[PDB]
Amino acid sequence: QSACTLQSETHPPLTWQKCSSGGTCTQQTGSVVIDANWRWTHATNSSTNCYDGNTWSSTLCPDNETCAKNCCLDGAAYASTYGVTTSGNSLSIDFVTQSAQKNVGARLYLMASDTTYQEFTLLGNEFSFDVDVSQLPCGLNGALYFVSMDADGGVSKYPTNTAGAKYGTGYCDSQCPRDLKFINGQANVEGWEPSSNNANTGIGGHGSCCSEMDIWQANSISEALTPHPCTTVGQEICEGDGCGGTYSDNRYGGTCDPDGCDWNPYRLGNTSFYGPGSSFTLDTTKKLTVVTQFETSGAINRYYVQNGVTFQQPNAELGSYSGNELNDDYCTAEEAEFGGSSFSDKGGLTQFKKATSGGMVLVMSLWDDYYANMLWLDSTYPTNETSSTPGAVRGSCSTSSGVPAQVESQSPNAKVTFSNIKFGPIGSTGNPSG
Amino acid sequence: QSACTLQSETHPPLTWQKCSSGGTCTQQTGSVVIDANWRWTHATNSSTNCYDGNTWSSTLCPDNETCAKNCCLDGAAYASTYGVTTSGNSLSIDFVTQSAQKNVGARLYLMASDTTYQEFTLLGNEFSFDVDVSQLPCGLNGALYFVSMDADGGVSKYPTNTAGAKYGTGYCDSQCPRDLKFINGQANVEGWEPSSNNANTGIGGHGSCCSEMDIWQANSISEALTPHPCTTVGQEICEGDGCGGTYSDNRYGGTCDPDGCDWNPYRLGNTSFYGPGSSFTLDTTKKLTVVTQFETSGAINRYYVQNGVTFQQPNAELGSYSGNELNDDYCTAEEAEFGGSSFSDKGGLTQFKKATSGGMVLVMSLWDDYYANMLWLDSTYPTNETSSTPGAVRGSCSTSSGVPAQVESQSPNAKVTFSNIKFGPIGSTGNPSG
Ligand SMILES: O[C@@H]1[C@@H](O)[C@H](O[C@@H]2CO[C@@H](O[C@@H]3CO[C@@H](O[C@@H]4CO[C@@H](O)[C@H](O)[C@H]4O)[C@H](O)[C@H]3O)[C@H](O)[C@H]2O)OC[C@H]1O
Ligand SMILES: O[C@@H]1[C@@H](O)[C@H](O[C@@H]2CO[C@@H](O[C@@H]3CO[C@@H](O[C@@H]4CO[C@@H](O)[C@H](O)[C@H]4O)[C@H](O)[C@H]3O)[C@H](O)[C@H]2O)OC[C@H]1O
Ligand SMILES: O=C[C@H](O)[C@@H](O)[C@@H](CO)O[C@@H]1OC[C@@H](O)[C@H](O)[C@H]1O
Ligand SMILES: O=C[C@H](O)[C@@H](O)[C@@H](CO)O[C@@H]1OC[C@@H](O)[C@H](O)[C@H]1O
Ligand SMILES: *[C@@H]1O[C@H](CO)[C@@H](O)[C@H](O)[C@H]1NC(C)=O
Ligand SMILES: *[C@@H]1O[C@H](CO)[C@@H](O)[C@H](O)[C@H]1NC(C)=O
Ligand SMILES: [Co+2]
Repeated sequence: QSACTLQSETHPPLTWQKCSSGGTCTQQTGSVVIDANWRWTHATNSSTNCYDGNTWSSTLCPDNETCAKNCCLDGAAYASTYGVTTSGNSLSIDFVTQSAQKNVGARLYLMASDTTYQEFTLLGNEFSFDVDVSQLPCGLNGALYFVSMDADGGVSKYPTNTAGAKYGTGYCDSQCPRDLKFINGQANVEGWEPSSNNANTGIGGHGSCCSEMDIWQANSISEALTPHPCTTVGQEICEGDGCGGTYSDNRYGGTCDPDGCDWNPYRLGNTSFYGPGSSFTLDTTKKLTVVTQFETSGAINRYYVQNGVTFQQPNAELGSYSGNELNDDYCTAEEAEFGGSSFSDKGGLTQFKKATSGGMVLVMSLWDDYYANMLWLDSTYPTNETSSTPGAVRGSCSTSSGVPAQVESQSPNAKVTFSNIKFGPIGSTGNPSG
Repeated sequence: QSACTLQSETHPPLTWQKCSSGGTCTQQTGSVVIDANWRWTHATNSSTNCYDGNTWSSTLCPDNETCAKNCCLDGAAYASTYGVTTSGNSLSIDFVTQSAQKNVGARLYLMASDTTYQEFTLLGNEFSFDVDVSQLPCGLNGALYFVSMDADGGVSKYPTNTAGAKYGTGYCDSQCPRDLKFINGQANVEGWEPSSNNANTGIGGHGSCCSEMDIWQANSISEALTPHPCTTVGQEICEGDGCGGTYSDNRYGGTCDPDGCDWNPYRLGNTSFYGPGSSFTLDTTKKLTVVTQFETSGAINRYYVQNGVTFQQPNAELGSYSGNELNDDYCTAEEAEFGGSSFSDKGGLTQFKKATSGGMVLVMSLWDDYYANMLWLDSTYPTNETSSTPGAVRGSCSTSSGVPAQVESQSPNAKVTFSNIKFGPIGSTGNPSG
């Protein structure tokens, strides 16, 4: 797609700290951009929609190539349309925003310039942020994560994409998502099937795969840390059910691991660690700091800070594994005890290290789940299982929770706030901000 | 040996903090005891010495058994004889103390009661302490380390030792030291050879081996972190040159690894990290905090704090290894690049994990080196090598430094102060003291 300018595009600024082994941190100035899927897509020459509700214009978009030629992405009114605001080092995303139309959530990328994404090399480094999850009930996910996207959003590879990172193009993740409207500078109208339960979305014939580091998928009830390897590290198109992932009839046929090696303290047995109020180690009614360390071995370490008190990731015992580090032994024990082979089939932490050794783009999002109602994060899943099935229970939310239309109606003012991002060598991010 | 009471034995008190995963720390009250080798050893029935200068009474001690029957260890005047003092959570050790006689340094163990050593299970935990090394020049070593000693100092196994932990019996380490005067409830007079350069010491026919975790061997110039595995984890007697270690003609014949997998940031190439004054990352003219984390994988992580600024162990590149974690890959790369097979021959970090999974006793000492002048810690070693030999240079001290008689004459008021010991689960020791 190209870019149009019937609505101006001004990325909300966001600062963050880059820290050094020598003990100082210095402020960096970036901004955030909303993903292309949230945007108005219209004809280059008029205000006629190329995509409307959950279907495409059959005349503007008779095939993927003609559609991309005929159509552009336009600018975003971040606060009034999307409920996205920033102030200094803080970003807030509202759940439901009512303007001329209803908008649900947002997916945002950190920019290095008006036209390029910021790339972070995670290996050997740590990433710290503060989060307020107090306004996130069952069924919602405020997510902070990394994906192996191109810095230009795909422009250099696919010259029919001239919109680029400035318009939030080029997304990929470990689900090989097929709900994207443009992939590789072409539309995704071929094979499009409108969602049966979502007025605004559908599933197309192609998907967009890449490595995904889920630092944070969470609400006030549950939180998870999950690496997802793929056999191709960076962004790559896939076709139909060969994509695998959430959007395909077959979840596992493809190049990415859509399950990951997840660490959810509640799932692992510590049901007292994270939740609302003072009965929990970390009280989710209050802001908390989350620090994630990517050691050169490929293992991942985690600690939290709240009210100046530090907590390592809680210890877990699973099969022969005992510890608090997300390493080969954990991931192997997890597959053995909870089931599955997707993570190992895709090369596990060894393959994942290829992603963290390269650049990844920072994503911050707020979403509800039209496929599984977020039950995999905060409930019992699948819902017929009980607590006697190892790993079935992931949080205390009812298996009836998270119906999108219900949570959108009952909790439209839900929100997440991410702030005080700091990044640098392991051991450096707790030093004074600059 | 038995215990006598011509001089009273009052262990200087020392407090330390035990911290919990839940974020609180509580004060523990212990004390310190001086190692038996520093004590007066005399006949049970009189004040006649069993050991004097560097030789034994040939009448009281004609063989190891008769000697142990005839002889006792007596009490220690900690400050006036040994220059050992405590105050709250702080312990100081002076280098040379002049009383009726000259004393050099001390080796001390943390006690749980008047009659038992405190045992620490390191695996899954971290150990934090503060240290002032400002008064330690080239050739000296203020050491804080752990060894796999019995809690009773050997009494239960060797009933002819009735003195016990109260009199600092039962030492062992990864050198299988043969300078000990009593081992396994018998003297070490059989095969005794007085040191050619030390008026107070010698080498006997038996030695005392066990696993050794050198958290801290250091002065104002250099510091090293070193695990030493043994094929028998706990205390075990050895015979003659079969002992191996520093005290034997053959260094490597035995059950322990006397070299270890050492991590010295200077040796690894960062000559700016640790030293006196503001040209160094850590300024050794000032107190610093040293934190050492024993992850369940068997790897060891390290960070430092000075003036509220945190520094991870600096990154090192050695062969194919890159990182700041002391792990299997580091130790293997170290042997490949610097030479040697002792660490791996004895089972490496896997074998070492058997020590940290069990109890170990905390040792704090101050010493000069009558065998190699501490050159292995702070100089170029061996001394014919140059900086073109990988790993030869370990600090900036001259290869002429550390002659014991010289440093004892020039720097008798050298001292080390260890303080604010805190111990608990990984991630817990930076929380408020109780
Ligand atoms: O001037 C008017 C334009 O502003 C208006 O633009 C519309 C803005 O909203 C667009 O709908 C978005 C589409 O994305 C939805 O989010 C989905 C959530 O799940 C994700 O998996 C999925 O990928 C996302 O697509 C979002 O909730 C919703 O608001 C709409 O399509 C635009 O047309 O158009 C009319 C102009 O007059
Ligand atoms: O009442 C008098 C007693 O106090 C006096 O006791 C003497 C106290 O000093 C003893 O000499 C010690 C022996 O250990 C030396 O340290 C060595 C350092 O290197 C280590 O490897 C080695 O293992 C240690 O042994 C220490 O510097 C030195 O002071 C002496 O043997 C006692 O006799 O005895 C006379 C009474 O009248
Ligand atoms: O691991 C989770 C999964 O691979 C990703 O698809 C997930 C990460 O949070 O991404 C969200 O997918 C749904 C979409 O609505 C939202 O914008 C994404 O952040
Ligand atoms: O790793 C070093 C070696 O294995 C140990 O012998 C060393 C640890 O610092 O121990 C010292 O050995 C010499 C003695 O004079 C001193 O008391 C010990 O702490
Ligand atoms: C030494 O280590 C410190 C702390 O990691 C680092 O800041 C410094 O750049 C390093 N210097 C060299 C020369 O490697
Ligand atoms: C949960 O984790 C916290 C922090 O490590 C710990 O203090 C607490 O004892 C754990 N509780 C349970 C039930 O495992
Ligand atoms: Co590790």
